[PDB]
Amino acid sequence: KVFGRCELAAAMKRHGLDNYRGYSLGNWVCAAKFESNFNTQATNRNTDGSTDYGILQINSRWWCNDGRTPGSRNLCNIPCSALLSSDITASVNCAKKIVSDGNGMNAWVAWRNRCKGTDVQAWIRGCRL
Ligand SMILES: [Cl-]
Ligand SMILES: [Cl-]
Ligand code: NA
Repeated sequence: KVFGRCELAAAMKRHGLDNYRGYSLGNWVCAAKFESNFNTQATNRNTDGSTDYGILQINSRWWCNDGRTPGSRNLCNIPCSALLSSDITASVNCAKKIVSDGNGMNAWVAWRNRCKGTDVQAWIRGCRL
């Protein structure tokens, strides 16, 4: 599923990401834009052989199982394919564990490089929330 901007904002808010660990909703929308272009089916292979999955490009080295990332963990206790669902529940629940792990949203490379420190409120401007 390719979400619209305000449609994703609403879904993330319902699932409890607005201000989760102090990260306002626009941070999460911005991260999703630059990680996946709002496409739940996005996948991207990394040099190390791990893969990033879904709307927030959650990586198989630590967070999910894809059966093809040797030595990896599955800290969210989910198949990586669950992160590709049109329902963002699994991705949100896993993102909550990631962002709680010490480094906050810096875990998301595109967030750090493209969202952090910017006017992220722009991402939710005009949305009915
Ligand atoms: Cl594996
Ligand atoms: Cl933080
Ligand atoms: Na894994």
